[PDB]
Amino acid sequence: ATKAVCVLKGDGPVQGIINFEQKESNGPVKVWGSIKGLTEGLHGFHVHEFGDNTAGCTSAGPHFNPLSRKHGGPKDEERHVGDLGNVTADKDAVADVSIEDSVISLSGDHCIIGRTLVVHEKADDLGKGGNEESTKTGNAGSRLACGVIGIAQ
Amino acid sequence: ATKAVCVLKGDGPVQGIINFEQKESNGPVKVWGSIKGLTEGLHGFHVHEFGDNTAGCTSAGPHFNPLSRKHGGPKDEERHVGDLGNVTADKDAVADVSIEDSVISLSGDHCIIGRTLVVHEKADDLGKGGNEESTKTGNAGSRLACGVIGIAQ
Ligand SMILES: [Zn+2]
Ligand SMILES: [Zn+2]
Ligand SMILES: [Zn+2]
Repeated sequence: ATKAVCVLKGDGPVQGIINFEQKESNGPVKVWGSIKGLTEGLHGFHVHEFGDNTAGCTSAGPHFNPLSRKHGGPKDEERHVGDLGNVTADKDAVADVSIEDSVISLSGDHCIIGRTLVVHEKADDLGKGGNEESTKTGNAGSRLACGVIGIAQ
Repeated sequence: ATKAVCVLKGDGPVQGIINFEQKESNGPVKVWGSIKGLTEGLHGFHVHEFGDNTAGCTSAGPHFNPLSRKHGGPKDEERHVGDLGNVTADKDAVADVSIEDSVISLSGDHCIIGRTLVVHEKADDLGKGGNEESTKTGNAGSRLACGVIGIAQ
């Protein structure tokens, strides 16, 4: 089994730890952990292309999209590899993250190791929004916290 | 070419940006950038195995050592893949980093993407120090700053 880990940090109150586990090379990736300091509601949750934090989360670039697809939700065929949908925060400002995804990987051309995980200001509309930006970013707003996805023990 | 980047952060502030560039997978990696907030003298400079900064630089584990070798300097045949020797800080507290290395890579089994770059408290004795610790850590002492090595544009 392969494992990875990401420490989310930013300029404000948002911080988290996210774990990745892939039992088999061809298999789904379990994503789990916790994020604190979030407003109640949905927050866009994406793997962005670059593991570049030189200028904070802006340097991470666009959604990781090795197959040149449009933006969607994790359960859509038409999605970026990086499209992990939304995490949900309650009034406690905590999002408990528990995802299984078949499109990201910890090896090969879908590999997310060395790329950046970002949690966003607003909801990702999963490409179903009423504008052009829906099909590109999902209108999830600014980047609250991010980290480079690293190889774990 | 393949490129990677690492933001070093630690108490001080010890703060640096280190760039990696590899023209070809069978070629050397150029490593360059700047680190500020260091004491004058040599500081051990290593790639550690895990890109895990969960509990700070300690979570990164030992020197990256995929070939099960002993610790050495970058010029030694007998070294860990992660053994990049020392960076030198002047009285200005700045280390200007300019390294070329044939053993690290940005792809394959010696790939350092998703691992942690660490700058150390003391000099790495390059395995010539003559105690047991020399052949394992190089006696470079505590971890001042670290970051996960990410894929760059
Ligand atoms: Zn995003
Ligand atoms: Zn997307
Ligand atoms: Zn070593």
